[PDB]
Amino acid sequence: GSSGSSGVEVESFLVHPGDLLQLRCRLRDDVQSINWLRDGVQLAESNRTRITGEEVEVQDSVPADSGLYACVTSSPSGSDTTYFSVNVSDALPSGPSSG
Repeated sequence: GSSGSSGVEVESFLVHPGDLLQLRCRLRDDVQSINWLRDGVQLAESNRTRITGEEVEVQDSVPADSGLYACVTSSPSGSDTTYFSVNVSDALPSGPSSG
């Protein structure tokens, strides 16, 4: 590994407990399949979470679902990978409600 800090693209994200966590996986023209991961583990869907293959959606996200998602596409020429740094927390720069 030669010197440098540029190896992969980690798409950063920010949400709160109750929002919709939507993600996207960069696919190719050769890609055949996709593998969703999270913190180094196979991702799963649920009443809230929804994996449409290359796009994930988690309704009413929470600070417990946050993490580093990684999508791996299986192609006859190799295998790409896309990371996504998510962060669910009530802490947001927007606060329309206050008194």
